[PDB]
This record gives sequence, structure tokens and C-alpha cells, in this order.
Amino acid sequence: PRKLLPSLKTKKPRELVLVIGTGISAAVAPQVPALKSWKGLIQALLDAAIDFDLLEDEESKKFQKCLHEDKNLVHVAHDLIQKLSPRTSNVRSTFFKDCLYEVFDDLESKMEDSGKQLLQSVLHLMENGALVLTTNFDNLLELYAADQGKQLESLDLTDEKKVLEWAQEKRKLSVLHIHGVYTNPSGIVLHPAGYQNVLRNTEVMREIQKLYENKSFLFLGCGWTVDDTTFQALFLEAVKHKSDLEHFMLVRRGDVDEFKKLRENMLDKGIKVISYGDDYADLPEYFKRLTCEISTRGT
Amino acid sequence: PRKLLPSLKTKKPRELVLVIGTGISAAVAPQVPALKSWKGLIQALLDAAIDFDLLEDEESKKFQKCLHEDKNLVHVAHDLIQKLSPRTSNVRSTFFKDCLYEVFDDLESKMEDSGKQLLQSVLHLMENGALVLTTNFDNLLELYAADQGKQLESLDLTDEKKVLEWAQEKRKLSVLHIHGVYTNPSGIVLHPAGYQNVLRNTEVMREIQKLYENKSFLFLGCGWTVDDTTFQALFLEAVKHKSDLEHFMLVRRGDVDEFKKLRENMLDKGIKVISYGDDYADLPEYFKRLTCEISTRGT
Amino acid sequence: PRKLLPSLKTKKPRELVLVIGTGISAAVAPQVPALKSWKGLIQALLDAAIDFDLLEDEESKKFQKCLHEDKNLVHVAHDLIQKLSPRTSNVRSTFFKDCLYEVFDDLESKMEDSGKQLLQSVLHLMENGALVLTTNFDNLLELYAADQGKQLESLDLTDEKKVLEWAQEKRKLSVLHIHGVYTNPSGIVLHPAGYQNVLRNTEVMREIQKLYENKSFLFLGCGWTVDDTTFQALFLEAVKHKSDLEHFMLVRRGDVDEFKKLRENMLDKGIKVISYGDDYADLPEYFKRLTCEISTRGT
Amino acid sequence: PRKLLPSLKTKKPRELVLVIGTGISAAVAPQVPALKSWKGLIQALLDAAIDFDLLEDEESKKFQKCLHEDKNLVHVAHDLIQKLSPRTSNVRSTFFKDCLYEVFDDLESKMEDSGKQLLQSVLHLMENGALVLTTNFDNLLELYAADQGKQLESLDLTDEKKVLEWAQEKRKLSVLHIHGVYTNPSGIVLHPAGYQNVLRNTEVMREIQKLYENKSFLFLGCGWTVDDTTFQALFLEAVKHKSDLEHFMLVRRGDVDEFKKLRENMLDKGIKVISYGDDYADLPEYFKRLTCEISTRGT
Amino acid sequence: PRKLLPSLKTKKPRELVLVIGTGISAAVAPQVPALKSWKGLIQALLDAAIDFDLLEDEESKKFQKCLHEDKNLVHVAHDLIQKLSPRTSNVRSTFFKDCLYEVFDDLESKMEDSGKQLLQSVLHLMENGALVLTTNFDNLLELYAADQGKQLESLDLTDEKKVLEWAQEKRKLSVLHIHGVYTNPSGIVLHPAGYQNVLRNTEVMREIQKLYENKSFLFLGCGWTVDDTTFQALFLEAVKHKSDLEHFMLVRRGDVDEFKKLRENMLDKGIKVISYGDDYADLPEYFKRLTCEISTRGT
Repeated sequence: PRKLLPSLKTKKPRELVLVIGTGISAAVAPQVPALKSWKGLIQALLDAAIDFDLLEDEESKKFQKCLHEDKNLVHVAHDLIQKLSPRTSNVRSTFFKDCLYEVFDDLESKMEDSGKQLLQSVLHLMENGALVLTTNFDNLLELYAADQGKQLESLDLTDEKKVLEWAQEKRKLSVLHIHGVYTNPSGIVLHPAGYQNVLRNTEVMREIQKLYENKSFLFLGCGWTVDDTTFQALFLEAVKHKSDLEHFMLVRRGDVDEFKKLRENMLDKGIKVISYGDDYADLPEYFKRLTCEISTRGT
Repeated sequence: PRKLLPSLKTKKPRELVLVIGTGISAAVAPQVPALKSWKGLIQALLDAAIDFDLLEDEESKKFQKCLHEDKNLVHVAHDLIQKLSPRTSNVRSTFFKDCLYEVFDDLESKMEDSGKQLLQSVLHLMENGALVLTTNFDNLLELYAADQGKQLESLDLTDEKKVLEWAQEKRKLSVLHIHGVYTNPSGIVLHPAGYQNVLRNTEVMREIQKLYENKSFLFLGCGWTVDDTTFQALFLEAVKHKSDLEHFMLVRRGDVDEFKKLRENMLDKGIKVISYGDDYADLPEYFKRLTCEISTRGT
Repeated sequence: PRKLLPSLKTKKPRELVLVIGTGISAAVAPQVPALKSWKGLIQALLDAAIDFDLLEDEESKKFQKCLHEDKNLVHVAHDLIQKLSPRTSNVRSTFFKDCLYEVFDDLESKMEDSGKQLLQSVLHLMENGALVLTTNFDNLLELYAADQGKQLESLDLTDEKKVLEWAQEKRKLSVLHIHGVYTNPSGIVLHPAGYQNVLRNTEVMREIQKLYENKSFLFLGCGWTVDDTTFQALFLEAVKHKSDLEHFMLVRRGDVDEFKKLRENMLDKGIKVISYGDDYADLPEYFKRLTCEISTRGT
Repeated sequence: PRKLLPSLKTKKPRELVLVIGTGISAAVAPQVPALKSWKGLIQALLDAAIDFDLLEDEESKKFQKCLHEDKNLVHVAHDLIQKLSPRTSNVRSTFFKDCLYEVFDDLESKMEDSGKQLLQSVLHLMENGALVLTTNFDNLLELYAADQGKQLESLDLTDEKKVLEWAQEKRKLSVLHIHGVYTNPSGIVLHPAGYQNVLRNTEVMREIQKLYENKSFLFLGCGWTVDDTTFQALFLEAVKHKSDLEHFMLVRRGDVDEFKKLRENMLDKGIKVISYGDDYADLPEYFKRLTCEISTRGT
Repeated sequence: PRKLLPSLKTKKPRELVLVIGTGISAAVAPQVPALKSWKGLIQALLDAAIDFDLLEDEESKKFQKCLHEDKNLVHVAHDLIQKLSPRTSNVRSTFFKDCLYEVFDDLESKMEDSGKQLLQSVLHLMENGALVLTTNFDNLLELYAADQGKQLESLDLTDEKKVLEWAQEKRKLSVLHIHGVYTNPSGIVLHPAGYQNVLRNTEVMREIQKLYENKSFLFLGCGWTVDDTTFQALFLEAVKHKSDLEHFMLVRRGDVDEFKKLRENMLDKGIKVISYGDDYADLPEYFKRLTCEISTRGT
């Protein structure tokens, strides 16, 4: 039932950037164990590796214990890729690409109108000439933009040249991935070395400063999605000025204390917070009236 | 059924001062109880900040009790401000500013002509040399100043040099606010600290002594607000031979006992109390009689 | 019961190549000395030839002891093309044919419909413009197409004009016995004279090379599908040439270390693999799932 | 092991032509020596039990030594017959006819029942549309076919019309004698003039030469047949298509040279050699099976 | 004894006409002057006439000498007949019939057992419908019918209505004694008057000519019946078919050179010759076996 916070309502779309997270996948296909949990992603890819015969039943017991070894799942996942598969410079090496193509298909069938109303709002924000960044293996945004009649161009960390062009504010039609993409598993980075090899283009950290001070971001995700390791590293090594940052997260009006705690946590982080609702299909209408009223005020 | 007083009409406008409260805002935009009186603004903040989830339940109970209580408006304001403000003030901070922006919400949306005829009348006194001072966040004259082209700006707290030049009659057009500048919400000057913040520039009060002794003052839309502690301190600092002066007042009531007691306190201030304007038209017609001539061809 | 491979699922019918190994025709007739093994084929040919009074024991039983060597026998059988028939080749002689026509018997009667599922799948793929190669003398596919009411043509690597039309997808009416079909024994290409024949008609060599580079093959039967002598010679040179290409072969789970090392060697050549325990019944089931995918990609 | 070879088996009844050589008449009716060879035929001139063989006992011993000499016996038997019956020139007689008829009458108790199985086969194919022809001096087939119920007509090289009307496939229920037959004594020729009768009838030569290139000719008991000067005059003469005829001989095979020798010369003429196991009884077993296959393929 | 010589044995009773000189009686009884050859019948007729004292000395010398000299008997016998059988009213006599009664006396004792076998076989053929004609005026076959228990009707050309029924087969078991008969003196002739007596009924003449062209004729011991001008004039001198005529004669191998010489003479005349025996009994041994063939083929 909720309403425009004037700070946003007064901000112009020209100011804005957004982050994409789990809530879109949770609208589309929340039954999929992996899309709710990265230890569920380990289970799913372990099932596929067993179906492939990459590693034995005794290894399957060790990897089941790895499901129980929660936290730093980003690192555990890098290790599991490398345990299963080499990072070769040559050959379209098989089983791993197939394994992710199997996980990538048959999400598009699931797409709810709840997703379509987020997506239409999002597409208008994109059309306003913004920048967008994603945690998501899921790419529903790119495909559905084509159902809405439009191209979408998707970008990845190892395409560091396009990371730079996104940060330079140049690319319209644009989304950046931190993690998986349908293009090539080789794009993936998950151990800290892969991430920091991109960050070692240190001028990009100075463009992260420019954006993070100057513009206003809005985030979709678990909220812990800003707390995930490379998000912490990339943003916090770029900006020490917790005072001078300029940007928001979206949060669920479930338990009152979850959003209070998160609001204070983000305040302590140097980050801004807004709340909507518990339900995973209450967000779209809230987001729609919010979005068109911002873009029509920007007009 | 209403009349002018000869001593007011016989002064030259350079001789006159005016003091303004909520009834003029009710002439510009009667639409909200907040515009009729400050108590409605408490209900507006309560509604808005609950709708945000920026008021929690015990905070809401305090402000519900403020609506029961009606303390001195200084203490109402301080009570309201202090719980309304969530903060850790190293970061630039936000939420109370949005609450003001939604509670005010850009009153071009609520305009009416009867109030703007009052503004044009008072402003013409200022053209032939009159001065004006006022309580609230109601920048409404400044809306009409942008319509009428007599260049004007809103002053409170921080610019005592400019206040001195205007009180020193070096410039005719400026607007003086007294509660504190709304763009400093946690700061708001409705506290005992406001008495000492005026004392920082007793030289501004020295010109206000000169004005209050020499000039004749007209009081509009005011009430017990001018018997609240900040106005008591201002008046004691302005003159102590307090009864002797000539000043005029127009007011309405809840019951006649208010007007008996108010007329005694007004006369102790030097002020003569009159009643009309159950609806606006009495004041425009009183101003039509006071203007002498609309054609400007006889005199 | 077991997972399709996405990378294989991707391609159009027109895009794909299919090869019918000796294990596959042995699934078309799981009772047949002509198909059980090459050692069995030679043994049965010789023993059947003496059963018709065509030959004498001295050479035959001495070479039978040589069969215990299990090796060189493919070319020793071509040396037997000298030995076995009394020889003239311009006059329409019979004895070599008499053996191979005693061998090409029972035909359809041995087929399970389960094998016919695979053959029907092939027939619908060939209807969509696909292309079929086989290691086998035996036109059981063409006879099955006539059982389901329509012509297929039987074709040889000594009928190079029709091989070129077949290879360009034009002669989809025809099925290419790589070693030649039983019907005309002099035609046969398991003989090194047939390997030379692929060079003698350069268009055959070109079409093999062209098709490897341009398009993806799916290979079926046994390790011996790849390993048998003409396949080893022609097709392993094509993967001595290199472009990191993608191709497919079907295997049973078996000895997993041999399977792994084979899979590695195949990957090093440029081939991708599918592997399951307990042999036959899953191959028709899985192949039919793949067939409807390819069929829907055609339509 | 008495299995059936393919290339012969391919044919339906009308496609085939059957040559009944001297040994089959002997095999069909062995109760008198006279059938059993050309030495038997000449011996029959001596088997005469009446005074009017026109020779001396010393001339009889000379011609007995001609049987020891392996002489020009086809012509020498004619010369002997001309010396046995010099009536005047071409005038009528009884004595040759009396000898012949007394030898040749009463055939059906002189038969084998296994020989009646062979003749059953002959008749069965002939009614199913064959061509049947003989050298031999005996209507054995016609009399046995009358015992079966069939009113068979006997033909020879006197009425060239009847030879050709057999050749047209028209004379169902008829049998054709080339060297001649007893019931028509003045039609018999062992000398060249009988061969000259068909060489003169170029239309019969054209039928035999048509049957030679395209049709299949098969020969039974035929150790001499294909090497008869009469056969070479009747058959080969104009046409050299020997490389591409489709013709067949059966003989008992027990030494390797028997097939090798026979094959080489037969392939020079254009004919295909076939084994049977151990004795002549195997040949009616093979040929009766082949006959019911020819019938069932035809009808 | 003689083996069978089929060509004569073929003939049915109604296909048979038997030619009867004395020679049947010669073979039956070679010891009697009346029987040896037709000159012996005329000698016995002359002997009977001389015992009756009927004839002149110079006529008797003429007859005896002419019968020994092998002259043409027709005129010798006719002269004896007309001398004995004068033809007026008062100068008339029977004597030639009375001489026939003396000549053919006691023949049933005179017969050999071979001769009785011959006559039994002839009578058996006559009862089975065989046709018979005789130059003898005799009762000899009518006497052997009496031996057997049978009787026969005796005719000459001038008994023209009964001879027409004989000739038209209506009187089988009647016998025509061409030259006259023991029942009738006026008929008896061997002459152009005999050709007239054949003509005397033209239907009888036409039947007689028809027999020799159409039927088969058999001659036995015809040591003059070959030369009868009556038999010559129609059969030898007015039938053209001599090459083709299916006629038969039995002659005795008393010398093989007599048989060669007689074969030459008779086949030149138009008469076809068959050879038998050392002595006359060999003809009855064949003739009974032959008679059984004739009757069984006639049945």
C-alpha cells in the first residue's frame, strides 16, 4: 500500500543506477533449490557431475559435507569448479559448459506477470539512460526486454573494458554480471584472485568512487547481497567516506526488526534503506507506481 | 457588519509593521488541518512517517500523546523532533527531511485566490514602506512574490547580517521566519536554545526595539502563539514601556473568553483587538477600503 | 532414465551427421554372425563357404589357428579375397557373391521393433534432410523403410557420384555403407583398395573433410566404431587436423578408467561423449527423446 | 550339405530354360544299357535281337574297338546306322523303326521312381511356363506326363515350325528332341545334317541366342552336352555375349580339379558350375527343391 | 523262334486285308502238291480232272509244262477253268468245282500242328473282324472253321451282292475267292474277263481298289500271287502310293541271300518284305503271337 519517499520522488532518473538480485528469480521460479540457495546450487551441480561421472561416490559424500560447510560459498564454488574442471585457455571443454547450460534452460517458461511488472518498470528506468549491475546467474531481464520489443546488452567482469565503459556512464541498453552468464563459464570468477585481477585495473576503483559518491543506486537482493565478499571488497576499497555515499537498498516489510536491523546495518555501512512488504509478488505494484511517478517527475 | 480604524489608515505605509500567523495560510489553502493550525501538522507527520515505516509504535504513541497534550509549541516541537530523528550523525542523514517534504508537499497544489488578494494588499503596504514578520514554515508569500516580481527571500537563524540590514530599512523586500529554517529539521529553533540564538545578535533586537517603539503594527492569523515563550522573550527584549504603543489585531475564537483575555494581553503589548472574517471576503473588502483607490488617477 | 545433453540437443536436423556402427546393426539383429564381431564374421564366412562345397580345409583351418592371434585379421581377410573364390572378375562369376548372399539372409525377421524405433528415428531424420553412414554391409535400414512403406537406396564408397549427391544432402533417398553393401562384393571398401578409392575420387575425400570442419557428427555402437580400421584411418586424420571442434559419441559406462582415458583421447581429437551402464534399452529411449527435439527444431 | 545357390534361384519359371542331356534319360529309365551312354546307344544297335542289322561279326568287332578307341562316335554311329539301313536313299522302311520302337516302347516300367520325381519337376516348371528341350531318342517325359494326366506332344527338327512353336513358349504340353526320337525314325540325325536343320532355321537360332544372352539356361547330366558339336552349332554360333550370360550346371564334386577344370572352360562359354555332394540322387533332391522355389516365386 | 518286329503287329483286324495264295497252306503242310505254291493248286485241279478222265492229251501236256515253267498263271488257270466249265445251255459242265472238292480233301489231317496253329490264328482274326481275300477258289479256311467248330460263307466276284457285303465288311466271316469259288462254276476266271467281273458291280470294284490304297495288306508264301494280272492290274499297276503303302510280307530265310534278292525284287515291285525262320513252322510261331497283338490292338 506504500508510497514515494520524497527523497526518491525528487531525485531524477538521470541521477540513478540499480543492482539486481534474488527477488526476480523468486518471482519467476522459487521452487528451484539453487536460485534460493548457493549450497542448493552445489547440490544441483553435484547431481549433474554424478550424472556425468566426473568424480566418484566417495567424492559425492565429501561434497555433501561441503553443502553443510555453508559461508564463503563463493570460494567453495570456485574450488568445486576447479576440482571438477581445468580453467583451460584452449578447447571448448565439455562437461562444465553443458552442466551450466542444463541449469540455464527452462526458466523462461516459468515467468510470471509479477516479474513482467517489475520488468516493465525496470525497462523504463533502463530507457532513461541508467546503469545496471547483477548478482544473478539468471538473466530474465535480457530475454524479457526482447519480449517487450527491445535489445539488451549484457556485460561481465572479465570484459573489464565494458566494465570501464559502463562505469564511464557510456553504455545505454546495459547490464553487468559479477558472476555467471549464458555466454561462457570461463567468464566466471569466484576465488578472490579472479575478482582482484579485474580490480587491479585500479582506475575502475576510482570510477566506483565517482559513481558511488555522485549518483544514487537502488538495490535488489537479499540485503546480504551487499555483504557478499566481492561486493564488500569492490565498493569498500573504492570508498572509505561512509558519509559521502548516496544510494539505496530495497527491503521487505516482514518482521519489523529485520528491516530496522538492516537499516541500522546499512547506516553503519554508509548506505540508505527503503522497505516495501514480505510477499514476493507485493513488490511489483509498489515498484510500478514508484517507478512511473519518478520517471514522469523526471520528464 | 465590519469597519476600519482611522489611525491605521492615516499612517503612511513606511510607518507600519505586520505580524502574521496561521489564518493567512488558511486563506491561501484551507485544505488541511495543518494549514489551519500546527496541531494538524502533528497528525500529518504521524500519518506520513507511519506509512513509510519511519515511525515505530512507541514513537507513534508519543506523538499521539502530543495531539492529546498541546504543550507549549516550543516543547511540542522539541518532543516531536527528538524522537522523529533516527540518526548516527557522522553520515549526512535523511529521514526527518523527507517527513517534512511529504507533510508540506508543494502547496501550489492547494492554492486559492482569497489568500493571494490578502498578500497583494499587505505587499502594497510594503511598496509604500511597510515591514512583516511571521512564525511558521509557510513560505506562501514567497510563492506570490514569484508571481508579483517584487524580489523576496526567506530568512531565519543563520543570516543575522541580512536581518540587520532589512531591520535597518536598507532594503524593503525580505521575509522573516521565526520557528527555524525547515531545511535544518533536527536543528529547528523551537527550543529555549532559540532565546539564546536570538541573543547572539541582540543588535537585530535593537532595531526591533526601534521598530516596536516608533511604528504601528498589525496582527493577522496570530493567537496564543505570540504569548508562547519565544514571543514573550522577543517582546520583553523589544519594549518594556509595553502598553503605551499603538498596534492593531484581527482574530477569531473558539469562545468569547479567549477574546477578553487576548484583548487585555494585546493592550499590554500595545495592541487593539478586532474580529471579522468568518469567511475571507471581509478582509479583502477592508483592504479595498484601506487601499483608497484601485484606478490610481485621482490619487 | 538419464539426462539429455544440451550441447547435442541444440542443433538443427540439417546441421547434424549420424554414423551406424557394427554394434548398432548388431542391435538391428542381435543373433547374426555377420554382426556379432569381425573375428566371428570371418570365421562364419569361411565355414559357410565350405558348407556349400566352395573350398578346401588346409588353408582354412591353418588360418583358423591364426585367428587366435586376434590381430591383422582385417587385411588378412582382404588377402583371403585372393584365396577364397576361384578368380575371374570381368565375366559375371559368383563364388565370392555366393558366400556373401548366403550371409545376407534372414534380413528383417531378426529385428526387434526396439531396433526399428532407432531405424524409424533415422528415417524421419533422413526425411528432414539428414545423412547416414554405416560400417556395415547390411541394408537393414533400407529394408525397414520399405516395411514402413517407402524406398531407401543402398549406397557405397565405390559409387562415388551418388556418394557426392548423398554428402551434399541431395540424395537423402540413399544410405551409405562405408565398406560397401553386401549385394556387390567387388564394391567393398573394408579392403585398403577402398581407402585408396576415397583418394581416387577426390570428391569423397573433400566431402569427409568439409563435413568434419563445417558440421557436428554423432557416432554410435562400440569403441570399435572409432577403432575399426577404415574409421581409424580416414576419420582419425580429420582430428589430426584441428579447430577445437564439437562432435558426439555414444559409449557404455563399463570400465570407467578406460572410459575416462578414451573420453580424454576423444576430447584431445575434438569429441564429446555420452556414457551409461547396462547397455541397450536406454539407447532407444534416450535417442527417441533426442529425435523429437531434432524433429521440433526442423519444424 | 545340399543348400541352394542364389544366382540360379533368382529366376521365376519363364526366365529359365532346361536342357535334358543323355545321362538324364538313362537316369530316368535305367532298365536297359542302351540309354546309358553314346557307347550304350551304339550298343543298342547290337542289342537288336533279329537278323537284319546289315553287318558282319568282324565289322561288329571293329566298331566295338571304335568304342575302346574313344573315336568320332557321334558321326561313326551315324555312318554305322547308314550301313545298317541303306534302303535305297530317302525311301520308307520298317526295320530301323522296328528296332527303335522295340527298344523305346514300354518306358514307364523301365523308369526310376526317383527319375519320375525329376520328370515331375520338369513337367511342373513346364506348365508353370518353362522351356524344356533334349538330345535324347526317347519320349520318356511325354509318356510319364501322360501317366500324370497330361497329353504331351513330341516335337523334333523335321517340322522346324514345331521347334519354333515350342520356342515361342506356345506349345504347352509338348517336348522337343534335337538329335531326334524313336517314334519319328526319319527325323533322327547323329551326323551334322541335324545340326544344319537348326542352323538353317535362323529364327530358331535367334530364339536360342536370345535365351543365351538374357535368359538362364541350365543343364542336367550334361557331362558332354555343352561340348556337343550339335550344341555348339545350335547355341553359340553368331553371338559372343559369353561374359554376361546367366547359365548353370550341376555335377557331383569329389576331387578339386573337377570343379576347377569345368569352371574355367564353362566361364569361357559363359556358364556357372555348381556342386552336389556324393551321387546323382542328390541332384533330383537339389533340383526338385529349386523347382518348387522357382514355382512359388513365379506363381 | 522269331522276336517281335512291331510294324505289322500294329495293324487292327479292320485295318488288315490278308492275301491268300496256296502259300498259307504251303506253310501249314509243305508236303502236299496242291499247297506248295499257286501252280501246285492248278496242278492238283488238273490231277483231279485227269482222274475224272475230262481233258485232252495236248491240253494236259500244256497245263503240266506251263505249271513247271513259272509262266504267268492267270492265262494257264483261266484256260483250265473254261475248258472244264463250258458256258452254253446243253454244252455246259461243273467240273472245276468238283476238282476243288477233290483238291482240298482231307486237309485237316494234312496240316502240321504249326499249320493248325496258323489256321486257328487266322480264324481267330476273322472272328475278330479281319479282312481276307484269296486267289484260291478254295474251301480251305471254311474246312478249318469246321475243325474249330465254326463256319464261313464262300464268295466269288460274280455273286456280286454278297461280295459287296463282304467288301463293305457287312459279311465278315465270308471269304472272297477272287478268281471263282467251289460253290459256283459260272463265275470262275483269271483274265480281263476277271477285271470285267470286278467291274461287273462297280461298287465291288471301287471297294476292292479302296482296300489296297487305304488298308494294310499282308502276303504269306505268295510264290505266285505276287504276279496275278488281276491283282497286278489294280494294285501293282493302278495304285501310286508304293513308297508310302503300309503293306507287309513274310518270306523264309531258306537262304539269307534269297531274302536279300527277294527284298530287292519286291521293294522294287512295291512290296515290303519281312524275314523269318529256317522252315515253315517259324511263320505260325510268330503268326499266333502276332495274332494276339492284332486282336488286342483291335479291341
